[PDB]
Amino acid sequence: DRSEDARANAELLLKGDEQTHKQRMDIANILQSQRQNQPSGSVAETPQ
Amino acid sequence: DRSEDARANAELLLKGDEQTHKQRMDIANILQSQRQNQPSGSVAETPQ
Repeated sequence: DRSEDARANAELLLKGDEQTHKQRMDIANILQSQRQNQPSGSVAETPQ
Repeated sequence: DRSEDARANAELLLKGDEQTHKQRMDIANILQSQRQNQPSGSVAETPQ
């Protein structure tokens, strides 16, 4: 059991690992294009 | 087990380490360009 409990342990580390990356990369590109579009809106004007 | 539990221990330290940096650098540059664009919007006017 403790054996498989340790087994469940990397499970948590999976979500951790996996979804940490989720965060990381998601916001990354998010920021990126945001700024690209900022440059877009700097050449002219955002226009609401 | 406790051995591999210690093993899971740096796992947490990984996300910690890794994603701490995520934070750090992300917001860093975030702030940076924000300010660059502030200078952009200071020369003229943000224009909504």
